Amino acid sequence: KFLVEREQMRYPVDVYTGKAKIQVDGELMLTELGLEGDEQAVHGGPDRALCHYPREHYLYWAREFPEQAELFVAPAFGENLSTDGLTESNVYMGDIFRWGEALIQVSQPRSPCYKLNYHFDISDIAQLMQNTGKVGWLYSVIAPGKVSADAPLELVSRVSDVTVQEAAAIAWHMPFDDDQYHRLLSAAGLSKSWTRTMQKRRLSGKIEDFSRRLWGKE
Repeated sequence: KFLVEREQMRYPVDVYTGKAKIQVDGELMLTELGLEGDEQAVHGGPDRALCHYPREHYLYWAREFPEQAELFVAPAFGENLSTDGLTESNVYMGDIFRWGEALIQVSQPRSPCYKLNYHFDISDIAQLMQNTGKVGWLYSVIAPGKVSADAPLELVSRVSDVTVQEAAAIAWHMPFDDDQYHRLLSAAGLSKSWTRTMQKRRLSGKIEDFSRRLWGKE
């Protein structure tokens, strides 16, 4: 039921951009493709304009790899948005947030990639993120506008009943289930690339391979 829409959920947010990303302190324009100054000019660009990573996960990583605990600080995972209070289990697919003059929508769970394995110098960090579901999520930009580190993320519409955690699990943890794929394809706001993957699974009757993405040349 959608009574969360009326609780005025507000989440203070730290903003990072780059071409390691650097913290932005003032206001900046959020365009269709991303934050002005953030790695700008593989289709589906509009669906991955912004990357979010919960600071809660750094606690977990620092405790899993104490020897390199200094590395586990925002924005080590490449995120643009850093917060507390928002995780894969309470963020739903299609969630629409008002952010200053902008409108953003959750489009998919973030997909761990092997580049991460060389960035943290942890050979299997991409596998680890995917296995724990600690991946964060991306946003599509519904309405471009000025945003800032000062304006909080405000949840305004909840329009699906599939959380990021569920989408992540449906994609990478459970065995082939057509019904589950039909369910994920029904979630509002789904990125075109996730629609494609899930639709390809229904027609092929198989789960595509994850080896190259997670391990690159290995």
